[PDB]
Amino acid sequence: CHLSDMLQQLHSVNASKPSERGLVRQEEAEDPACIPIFWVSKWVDYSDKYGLGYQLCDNSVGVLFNDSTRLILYNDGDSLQYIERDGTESYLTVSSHPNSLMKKITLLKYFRNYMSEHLLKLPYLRTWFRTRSAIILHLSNGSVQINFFQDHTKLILCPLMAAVTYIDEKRDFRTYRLSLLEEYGCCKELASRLRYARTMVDKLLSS
Repeated sequence: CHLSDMLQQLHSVNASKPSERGLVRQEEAEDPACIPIFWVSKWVDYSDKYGLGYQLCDNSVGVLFNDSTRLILYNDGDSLQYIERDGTESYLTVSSHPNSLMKKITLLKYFRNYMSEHLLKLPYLRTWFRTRSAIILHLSNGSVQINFFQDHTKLILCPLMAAVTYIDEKRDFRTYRLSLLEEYGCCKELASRLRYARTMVDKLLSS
């Protein structure tokens, strides 16, 4: 996928100014085929010398550690992917009891347990950061997801299908083709989030 493609998809929709229209026909911009399969349903920020733990919507879990390593637990509850700092991927099982990785497995079980019990609502978490408005979550498959704190509104940007999922204040899950947003327009809310999203993708590109 790519952030560059995303930035342009957002510039292009934001340039269309989709909320400044007589008739907005947002429903007409929905495309069931862009409905994403993966997104982050849960996250825990323990970036104080542990890291960021998360759960995808298929109940897999992952954590991006502070040492820039990542450990991914598939939803079978056993299959691990471990990604070294340098990008090198190995596959193991929790049950195999790999001693070099027990501390991180334990942190992952901590995150997983915490998330099952205390939060509601394979690509891994490439980068994230926070901004007082949102957490921004960039998956390895190119998706970026911005969760807004005040609202609990969420955007799942999917650059392979030039698409966006927006989760309303009402928990409505609606998927749009960005170019269809250009044609048909959308509400001030979505438009304003896509504006924010674009600045967020600059920040992801910047690093």
